[PDB]
Amino acid sequence: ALKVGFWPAYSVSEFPPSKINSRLFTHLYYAFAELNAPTFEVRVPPGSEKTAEDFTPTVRRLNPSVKTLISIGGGGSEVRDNFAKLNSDASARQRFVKSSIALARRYGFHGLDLDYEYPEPQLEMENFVKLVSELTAAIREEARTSGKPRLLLTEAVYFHQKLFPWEVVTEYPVQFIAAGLDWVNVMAYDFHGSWENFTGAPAALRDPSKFTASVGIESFLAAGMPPEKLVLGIPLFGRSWLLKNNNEVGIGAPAVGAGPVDGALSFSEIQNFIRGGAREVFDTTTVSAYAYKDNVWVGYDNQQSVALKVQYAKEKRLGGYFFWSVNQDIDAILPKIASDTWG
Ligand SMILES: CC(=O)N[C@H]1[C@H](O[C@H]2[C@@H](O)[C@@H](NC(C)=O)[C@H](O[C@H]3[C@H](O)[C@H]4N=C(N(C)C)O[C@H]4[C@@H]3CO)O[C@@H]2CO)O[C@H](CO)[C@@H](O)[C@H]1O
Repeated sequence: ALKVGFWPAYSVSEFPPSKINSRLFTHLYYAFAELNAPTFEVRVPPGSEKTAEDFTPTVRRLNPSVKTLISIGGGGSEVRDNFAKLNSDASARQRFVKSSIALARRYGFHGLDLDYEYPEPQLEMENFVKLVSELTAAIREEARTSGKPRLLLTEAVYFHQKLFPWEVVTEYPVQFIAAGLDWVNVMAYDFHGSWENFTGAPAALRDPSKFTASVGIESFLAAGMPPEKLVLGIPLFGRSWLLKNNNEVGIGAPAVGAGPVDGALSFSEIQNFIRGGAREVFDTTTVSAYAYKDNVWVGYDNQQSVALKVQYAKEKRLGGYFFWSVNQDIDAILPKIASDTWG
């Protein structure tokens, strides 16, 4: 059972790695190493070398069995642009592969992760295939020469197997992925947010809508992905809106922009929101929660919806679950219920 957490280096001042409850995880990811175009000598952001080095020893002090991976990239457009430039250039791909493996060993990580959002259109999938095939081979070669177990290799994927389900330009090659990677982290959230002028469940497990975690998972399984290669993503943040009218507070209510903070609110801040007078509602239709006060509305996962999602993952025979990102639940409320549920 994979119990995965992502720790983002940006959060180091307020949430250093020592604050992670690593007893609740099997694998903890450092986010992110940078691609470092144009050389593509992959590296942690200069100035964070000590934080990167200390990450794994620190988290293992509370749970020595926990393993770590370093994630390369991130969800931004600059990262996507850099992957697209990288993957078209065979020499650059070689530099990336060599440097990424050396990076993981340098800092004591047990694996590598690619966060490329997303390998589309078709040309970009084709070139990403070249990168990942070369990386898989180099990982196996390094295990042979070094004598150590091979580095784990994972990647972030869109919630759905098709890019995109409403207009298919390419799709994740599941047999390829299952052969070359240990698992994929399915980003089964961010379906709805302040970019829409109505409230919704940002990470709905299901809906009687096609943008749901279950529909996405179904698509990977239908394509032939071994269930154990799928790790279900669960957010530790909510998406927030400003309401058009304070007496329209349910799902589908009209909205007029992003709520705090610029449309995203950590679970810990949502707990504060509720303690400060917001009303929490569990929505059984979507398997999600929302909370509102005056003109602010936030959709998120709570103790009930997380337990239901984790049991869903168990019933669908998935490899496990992941949380993005662990700094957003400072008391580790949701990681605790998730771990208890799978156990
Ligand atoms: C470089 C930069 O923009 N730094 C920002 C920093 O950006 C963060 C946040 O915007 C994250 N958002 C939330 C709601 O947590 C964002 O998370 C993305 C991530 O990139 C993707 N990768 C995954 N994986 C599971 C691998 O999930 C997604 C998530 C969720 O959509 O990540 C970016 C950096 O990539 O934000 C901080 C604080 O706002 C800011 O100070 C600055 O450092």
